[PDB]
Amino acid sequence: DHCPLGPGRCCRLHTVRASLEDLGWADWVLSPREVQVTMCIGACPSQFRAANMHAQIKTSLHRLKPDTVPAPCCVPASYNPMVLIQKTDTGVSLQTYDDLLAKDCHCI
Amino acid sequence: DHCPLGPGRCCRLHTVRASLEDLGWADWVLSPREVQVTMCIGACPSQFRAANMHAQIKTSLHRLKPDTVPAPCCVPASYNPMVLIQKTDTGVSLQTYDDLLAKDCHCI
Repeated sequence: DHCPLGPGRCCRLHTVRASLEDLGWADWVLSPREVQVTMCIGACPSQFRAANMHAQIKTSLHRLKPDTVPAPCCVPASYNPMVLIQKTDTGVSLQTYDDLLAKDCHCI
Repeated sequence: DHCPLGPGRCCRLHTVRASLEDLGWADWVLSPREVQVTMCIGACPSQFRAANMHAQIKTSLHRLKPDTVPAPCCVPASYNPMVLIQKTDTGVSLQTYDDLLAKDCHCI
């Protein structure tokens, strides 16, 4: 919360519409036909949603040695599960996947 | 495991020597005066140490829309504990941090 790069431009949840083809799942997934992928995107400037102590250090070191240490990664803090209906050789399977959709975002 | 961009060029553990000044810790941290900061640096190509399903989705979608969707990012999979001696009013504290020194790295 509060982005020094202007609203929306910092690490936050986005929804990107993807078809089975996009994912490379059209051979094994039957339903759903497309997925609203929740995903963490945006910049990670100083003190923005720092995940932990490591993330603060990363911020300070990147500011100081941009050549050696990269900016912190915008990444999921937690995930939502998803139900996939998949194809088997003789029928169908119903499977829950745990770490598929991003729930929450932080920087590291 | 095997980096498709050649030995050592993918997501792995790097060590960056840093001072308390570098870290912005001169006010509150007393010892040690220098930290061998282990962190996670490098590319995350397709199939390289993908942490979960979400990481695989990011790979797929990144090659379609690299403008819009980021590649998986190199982050700590776990940490090594670090002991810091800190100033308090009144005296000092000796404390262990579990979220400070990266132990190993994966792609998320």
